[PDB]
Amino acid sequence: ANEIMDLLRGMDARLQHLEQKVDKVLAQGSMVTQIKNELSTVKTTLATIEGMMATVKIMDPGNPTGVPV
Amino acid sequence: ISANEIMDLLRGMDARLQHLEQKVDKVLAQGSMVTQIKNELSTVKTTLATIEGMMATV
Amino acid sequence: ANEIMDLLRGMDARLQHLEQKVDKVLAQGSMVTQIKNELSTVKTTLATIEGMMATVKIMD
Amino acid sequence: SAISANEIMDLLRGMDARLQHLEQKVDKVLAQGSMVTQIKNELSTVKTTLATIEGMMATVKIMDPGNPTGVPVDELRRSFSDHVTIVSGPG
Repeated sequence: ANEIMDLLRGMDARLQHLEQKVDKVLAQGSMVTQIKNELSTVKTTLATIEGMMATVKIMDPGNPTGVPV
Repeated sequence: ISANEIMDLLRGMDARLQHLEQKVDKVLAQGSMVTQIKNELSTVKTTLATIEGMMATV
Repeated sequence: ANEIMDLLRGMDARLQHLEQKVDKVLAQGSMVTQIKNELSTVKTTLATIEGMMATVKIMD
Repeated sequence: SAISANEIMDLLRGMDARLQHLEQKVDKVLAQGSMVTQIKNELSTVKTTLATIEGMMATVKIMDPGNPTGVPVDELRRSFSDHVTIVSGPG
């Protein structure tokens, strides 16, 4: 009779910390979002470096400049 | 009498499971975000690999 | 009563569905491993780049 | 009530097992956020060093030696004679 109710509260309790463990992982996305925001700046600085290298490469006078189309 | 309290606790169980469902769906969404960051960072890596070469010739 | 236990047969069926779905959520392990590998690679390759940058020669 | 008894048996023991797998799953995924914040720090270091190399690259010297010794043009032609299609900037 009452034993089943006892184990029932036991289940409620178990699930209650299921929430906690999950609450933690949901809160783990904080970096994921920031790292995306800052990776945007990493991307633009990378692109600038790549463009500078392309420009210096084509600045050599041995091989003349050929524009696509 | 007890069956009424049991009804309430089991209904609360259902609600708790719905909460877990939503939270873990948000976890799947975070996973979609991390996969986007995956492909984009791979593109960044490939670009950096492409530039290391000119480093010497120039 | 009986109605409640039928509601729990439905609800824990939803529970088996929940665990089935989070089985897919488990997949990001090797995923984060891969992303760690790529960025570490990025770090190593930019190491070479900064290494060759500091030099006495002037670019021609 | 015995029928209800084994019905309970099935409904409870089962969900208990499922929750056991569930707690094993979260136990396995708890390290993902930690390794993520590591990747965060290293990524910040990468951003810092990429920024400083951009800083050094903002100031570079490009020098053309020319023909100082006056060596003949005959061997001096070390250049490709054809237009080469290399994409620069946009493309």
